Amino acid sequence: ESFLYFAYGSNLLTERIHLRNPSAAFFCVARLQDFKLDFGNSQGKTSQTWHGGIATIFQSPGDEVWGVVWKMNKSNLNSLDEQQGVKSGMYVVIEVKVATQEGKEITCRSYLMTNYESAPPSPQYKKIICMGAKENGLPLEYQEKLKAIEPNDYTGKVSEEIEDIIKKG
Amino acid sequence: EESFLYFAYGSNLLTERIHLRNPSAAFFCVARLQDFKLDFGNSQGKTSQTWHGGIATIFQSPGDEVWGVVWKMNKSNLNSLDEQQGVKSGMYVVIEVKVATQEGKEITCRSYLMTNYESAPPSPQYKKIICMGAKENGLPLEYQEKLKAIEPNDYTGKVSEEIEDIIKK
Repeated sequence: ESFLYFAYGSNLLTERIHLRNPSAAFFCVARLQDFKLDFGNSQGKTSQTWHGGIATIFQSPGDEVWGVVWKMNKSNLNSLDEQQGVKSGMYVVIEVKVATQEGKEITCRSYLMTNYESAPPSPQYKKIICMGAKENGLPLEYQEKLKAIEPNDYTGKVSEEIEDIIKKG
Repeated sequence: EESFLYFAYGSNLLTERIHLRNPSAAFFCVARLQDFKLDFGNSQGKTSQTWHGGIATIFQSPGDEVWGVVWKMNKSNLNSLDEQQGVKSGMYVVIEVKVATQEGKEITCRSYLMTNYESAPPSPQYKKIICMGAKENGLPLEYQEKLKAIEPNDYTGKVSEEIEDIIKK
């Protein structure tokens, strides 16, 4: 009655994933081998939540992506899908096999964009991602990679609830 | 359950082709994937040495559609099907899609698409197999016309004996 979800974008942060998925439970940190992290505008349209490119992954031998595996109730499958804009063509549901630090392979649900234009993330979206990576102890090398991502020059605001999270951090 | 449903849109449209490696696959129904578009390419920049041209993929595109065949397979078959699609070498990723039957019933299916490829026309042999499968398994006649309208590359070399025999009739 449960499934595992591999998050690599803003759902790295516990407080963020809990906004719409309060019952999500931390499972483990894991590595997705032979994928590269990118940021982009799905269907060439900028996210009005985040005001910059949002996270995606594509297959790239030799690259890697680190994330958090969350344990969720299967009753929340449709809700998670809705949040990711699956019907609107923003993301497609994928299945990935990820490696734990104990050398175990875990099968997870995740999401990626299939039609997008690359574009840098807003400062706020980058910050939330870095906050989640730190909170859940992703490898320091990968945290440094995230910190090195060049943001766009958006100087406006995102939602109050998101801005509050950034301030508390 | 003991079984899973698999949505084919490329050479696995043809019963004799899918049965080469998946002999227990059973026809389930014809179905439409809304808001995706069919394309052909060289995944990871590599030209298929089986087909000698671009192979089939799909990507999100509002207003477009892809018709295909839903196959019922045993869950014991999952790992094999993945291996066939070169998931571990980055050729395709596993997706979940929701498709509509010709009676408007929604079905949840496993499928595959490329995440990193260069667009390239299919070989005549690969096109032929796709068109044969579409006709054999009853895809809508207007979709069959779209498949027949695909411009192939100019590959007129040798293909595998198995492919050539299928094509011969």
